[PDB]
Amino acid sequence: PAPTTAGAGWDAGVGALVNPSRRRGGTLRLVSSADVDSLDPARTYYVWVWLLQRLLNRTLMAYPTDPGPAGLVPAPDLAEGPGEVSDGGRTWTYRLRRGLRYDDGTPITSDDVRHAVQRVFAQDVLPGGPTYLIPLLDDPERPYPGPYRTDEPLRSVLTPDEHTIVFRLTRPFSDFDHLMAQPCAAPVPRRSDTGADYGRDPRSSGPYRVARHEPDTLLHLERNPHWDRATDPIRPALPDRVELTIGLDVDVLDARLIAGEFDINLEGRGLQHAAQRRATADEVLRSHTDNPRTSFLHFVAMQPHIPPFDNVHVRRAVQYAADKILLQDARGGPVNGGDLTTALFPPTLPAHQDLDLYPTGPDLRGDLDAARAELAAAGLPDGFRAVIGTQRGKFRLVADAVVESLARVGIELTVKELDVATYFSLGAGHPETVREHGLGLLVTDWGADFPTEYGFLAPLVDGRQIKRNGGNWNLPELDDPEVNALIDETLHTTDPAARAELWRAVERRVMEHAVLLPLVHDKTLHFRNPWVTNVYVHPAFGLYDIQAMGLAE
Repeated sequence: PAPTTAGAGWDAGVGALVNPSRRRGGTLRLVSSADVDSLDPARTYYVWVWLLQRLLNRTLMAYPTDPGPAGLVPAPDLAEGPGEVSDGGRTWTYRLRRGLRYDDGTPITSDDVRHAVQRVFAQDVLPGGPTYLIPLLDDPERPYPGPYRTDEPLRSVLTPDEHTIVFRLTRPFSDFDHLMAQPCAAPVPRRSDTGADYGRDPRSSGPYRVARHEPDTLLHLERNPHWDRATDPIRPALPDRVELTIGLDVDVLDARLIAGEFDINLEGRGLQHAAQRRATADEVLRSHTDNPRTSFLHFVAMQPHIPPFDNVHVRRAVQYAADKILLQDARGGPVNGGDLTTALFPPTLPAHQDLDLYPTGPDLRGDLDAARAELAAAGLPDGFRAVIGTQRGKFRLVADAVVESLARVGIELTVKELDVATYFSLGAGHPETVREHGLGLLVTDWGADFPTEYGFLAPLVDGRQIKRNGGNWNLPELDDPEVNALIDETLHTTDPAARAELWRAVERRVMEHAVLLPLVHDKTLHFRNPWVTNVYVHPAFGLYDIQAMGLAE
């Protein structure tokens, strides 16, 4: 077992590969506290299921098997090369590898990739996954109702032959290769598409296929006999079998993982408190632990639609009066509370910059003089009363720290807790709920659906991205024409350097608005058993790249 033999070392799997091997064979024993949300590649919105999909389904482009920065750049998978860009970022062409096959022996064609993309449009039948493709491909003058309501193909997607696909976008989109790397764009052959029931028997284009799924119990994967190693530049497919055990209590999971009963935690939410203190204190256990950034941001949003947060000076007062140390401690500090940040972008993104418009004093505990001056500017020199929205648990601890911070300048907050399960769909993520409860501040965390500045920041601040019916991530409902225009400019800017500078201007303007108070960039503790080969934190996921792993002889 792990506690008896020292491993590769603390953080050895962060930016580097642990225990490299090409040895095939064995059963990779994975564990999760939760069942998959879906086995339909189009209907999953769990990061760890996207990660699992790297074993089950290939895509035109895929994140490469690389612990370094190149891991963030989609690489050719089913396509022979990266997306060919024409029409100023509006037209994307891919050329498919020939003779590739699904697990049933049938051919993979460009029609199947179009079909997969078309499926996303059938939100009445296949809800649950990302929908970035819809506005990029839909004609507002001639809406596409999905592939079940019409057999006429999407007019923005051409398949001139069985090995060519052309996407004609409604607007320039610099990040299209990223969209083609998502499981909702993995080919689905229409012949096998059972619609709402697809997850019960999905086709596989990857090295593994579903052998058995028992809800809340297990998921077993076996080799796909028709997957061709010589045609796949991404996947080493080392284990003969992958067995996921599902439904364990989180502390039960950690204990059994550390004991060696499971190889790796697939769900990847990190070690819980008890195992955190155990692993970080023991020299042998430390050697089996990685402490990566997850690329998630923990922040507080302020809503101009809820007075007095319409006033920029109220919002700046809150930023200045934030006790960043106390807030980090609420998040797991002093030693496990992520990485303090005064801006939004994670350091993985090119546009990451030094930006601290509202410094909190020499000890980072708040500039109360500056906060009081801002309150005076708002016509509220003695403070005011407001409500902060949050979840039960860790979010509540953060909310309490906001209450404590702001009370120092006469901002008297009470806390409104919202249901955990629907927090993003019907809680903080629903504009009507925010108004109903008068939630001037909201505690949340956020991770991009793809590792780019657009993926990270646009859902948070782009006026066109306000979701009025729920699932909203632009909590302040910022709709600044200048921010929107800058975002549009990045999307057609070919030069990565010029694009980064534009994104820096976006972030600066957002911070000028003071609608988002950055707290920390989240970190996590992953435990790796020493007999697992090729363990590394994938930079696009903040989780180990399960598909790369094998077992030692």
